[PDB]
Amino acid sequence: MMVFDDIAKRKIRFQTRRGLLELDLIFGRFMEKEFEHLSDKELSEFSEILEFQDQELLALINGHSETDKGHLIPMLEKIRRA
Repeated sequence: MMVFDDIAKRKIRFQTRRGLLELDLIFGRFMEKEFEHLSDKELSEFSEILEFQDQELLALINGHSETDKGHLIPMLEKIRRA
């Protein structure tokens, strides 16, 4: 229901990081670039995309996995961007 607090902050990260170095690097700037602009509301979506694993995420961008949510369609564009 559109939530976000000091927790979401650590959450965003606590969620990221996995068995993907490159993916671990991306987040570094990706977030600092996105998460920085990503407003509380937006941060809500990030969790939706982040929810996915590192592999899936990467593959996703590559066009491997799929997304059963149109709320990420946009987030992917922006996110995938950074």
